[PDB]
Amino acid sequence: GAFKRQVSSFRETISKQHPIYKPAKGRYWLYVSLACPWAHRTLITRALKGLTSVIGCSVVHWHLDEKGWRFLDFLEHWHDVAGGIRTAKEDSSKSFAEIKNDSQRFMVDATNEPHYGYKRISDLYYKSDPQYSARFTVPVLWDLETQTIVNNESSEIIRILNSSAFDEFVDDDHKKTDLVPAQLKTQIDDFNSWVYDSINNGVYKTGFAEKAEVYESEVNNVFEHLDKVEKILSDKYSKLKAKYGEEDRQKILGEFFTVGDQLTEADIRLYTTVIRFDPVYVQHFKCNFTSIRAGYPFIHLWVRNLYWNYDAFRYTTDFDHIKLHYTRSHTRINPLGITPLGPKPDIRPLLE
Amino acid sequence: QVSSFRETISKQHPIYKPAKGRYWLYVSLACPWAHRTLITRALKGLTSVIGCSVVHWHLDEKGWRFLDLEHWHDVAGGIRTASFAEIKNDSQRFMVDATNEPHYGYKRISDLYYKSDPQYSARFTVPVLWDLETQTIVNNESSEIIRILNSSAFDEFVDDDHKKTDLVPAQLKTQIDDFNSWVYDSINNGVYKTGFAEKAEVYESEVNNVFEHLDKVEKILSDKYSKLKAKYGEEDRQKILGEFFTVGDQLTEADIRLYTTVIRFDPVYVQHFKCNFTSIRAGYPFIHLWVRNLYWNYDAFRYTTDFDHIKLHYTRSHTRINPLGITPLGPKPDIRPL
Ligand SMILES: *SC[C@H](NC(=O)CC[C@H](N)C(=O)O)C(=O)NCC(=O)O
Ligand SMILES: N[C@@H](CCC(=O)N[C@@H](CS)C(=O)NCC(=O)O)C(=O)O
Repeated sequence: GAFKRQVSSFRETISKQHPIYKPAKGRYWLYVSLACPWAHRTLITRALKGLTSVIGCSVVHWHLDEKGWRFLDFLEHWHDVAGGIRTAKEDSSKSFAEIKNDSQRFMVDATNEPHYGYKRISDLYYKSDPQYSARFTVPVLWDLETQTIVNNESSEIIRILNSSAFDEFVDDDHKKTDLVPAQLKTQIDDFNSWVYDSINNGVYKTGFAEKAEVYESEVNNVFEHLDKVEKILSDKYSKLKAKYGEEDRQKILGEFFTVGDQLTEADIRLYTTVIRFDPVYVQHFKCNFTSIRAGYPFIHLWVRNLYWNYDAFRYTTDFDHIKLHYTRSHTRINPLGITPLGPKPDIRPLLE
Repeated sequence: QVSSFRETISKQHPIYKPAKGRYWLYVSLACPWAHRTLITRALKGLTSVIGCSVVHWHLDEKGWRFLDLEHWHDVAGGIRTASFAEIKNDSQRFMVDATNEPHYGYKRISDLYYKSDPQYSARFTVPVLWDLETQTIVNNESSEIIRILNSSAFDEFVDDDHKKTDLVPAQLKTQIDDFNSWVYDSINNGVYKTGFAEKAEVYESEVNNVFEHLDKVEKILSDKYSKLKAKYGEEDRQKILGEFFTVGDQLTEADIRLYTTVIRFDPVYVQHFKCNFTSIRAGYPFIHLWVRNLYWNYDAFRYTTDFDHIKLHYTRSHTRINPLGITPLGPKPDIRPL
């Protein structure tokens, strides 16, 4: 009773040399859920690379029923870092009891699908390939011209977004931002690989396990690898403390990252899990030896620095979508669909 | 539901008079209400006077169940603590998962009920204070059982130290009763009204109420710690803790009744009953100190607290909360050291 994630089927790229998918403003779209850490990676990267006006964004409802992600039945919204969803601008979730699973609050629960009016993401999948027979996942990077799915693998979408493909369409400060610098690329790929299996996906192999033996194995594995991240960050903090002195908290945080001394894709990919860990994964996926906030001081400093001090993280993080999606959609974990109010707050302030 | 058997034991009682070897206490180690009675039985020196047996932690549709002298007169009926995945719900580890029922060989606690009252139609709860002579239930309300135990009824059969222990001293009775009253509604029962709510509106109301009242207990204890620190100095933790209680400056029934909820809070109520604004260990330092002092320094608390029974009971029995019956491994540890 283990969880075996399907492999994504749409794995193409965008480039000037490409025969079909060439770069342009106003041609590609990013369809996401704000609940989904994989899709979350693509929203952070789109903001950091200055692509919000180049690639529009729409947002499915947080509630996932048996027919898959759905939309509700504007230029500021499409080019907003979170598709215009108002809760992503908030730093904490509030009451949930009055929100039903059929809630239809336009630009709060979801956006529409603004090009074809589709009600289901499955519609995009079947437009691209009428013979598709896998799961209808987010994120989707969509090409308006051919009406196909270019890529639905978040690890590749974020490399496309960071690549030179869209450089003609952004300001030179954003062009220069590089989330996968060559000097760090192999370290980034090494770190990503083990964080993928043991944390990003590890929390899902833990929470979706249907046999307790598999639950126990996977939860032990999650916390063993958080310990490894904590160790990496603790050693890094110690070196920064030596370099700049404990009193210079702002120069220290300016270099306080998982890989190297700059923000990279490694931080983005870890963040989308860690920022969900205390709000959902502890209670809902039973990943509860300890919490980030209580048990992992260096991870907790690192994630708070990213959340509070980087708009691309803060304003793509929607704690209402996060909590409601998991607790209201996973009937075999939470049969009555009651969303826990805690922990409070969703992410603590960065107190010095 | 309100408990049906509400009799007492006393030298004047027409039926139930005090004696050694006459009365029995049937408990679950998972149930906080029954846990109150075990703690009180130990504090009052009654383990040889009043035997104990222990139902299985798993609660199925036919009610609490048993497996098919050193143990009877032990603080926890002889149960010893042995991952959870290898433990199935029908596990049969003698003196680990449960005891038998030694007097009649009954497999079900409903058998005791039906013997006492063949027309019984309510729930088959623990704790049960049983009379071996008449084969009836004397009392099945934990708040009364602990007053029977603390009363003068069994004084002839205990040593002189225990006879003198008074968990409800008259000098503190209005303070104890006041604290017990709101702690019962908002904390002891508050966690169940939260965890068993079937409508989110009810869950949210009750969980806010739980933490609002934990805040009140925390203030009480914070204020008490402040005065103790000034009276003894902060380095003299031993003298301070010897007076660090919820009511007064001595150990009372108020501490006992609070403890059986607080000791279950981080191991289970946070995750399982969604009482998760914060945890005791992370969010309530004075409660946290108070509960560790009782657990680590008082044998009547420590050796009646079984974290395996606690975590397994709730996670394995409540199908509408945890449909697959997978017991979370955390938090680690069950109770932090002192
Ligand atoms: S903790 C398990 C339950 N005990 C009680 O409800 C005792 C409540 C009394 N008010 C008391 O003694 O304090 C229990 O036994 N549940 C079984 C059931 O079927 O409800
Ligand atoms: N490997 C994919 C995983 C994407 C994914 O699985 N998303 C989940 C939710 S976060 C989803 O869309 N699930 C829909 C389903 O499986 O029905 C990626 O990284 O992009």
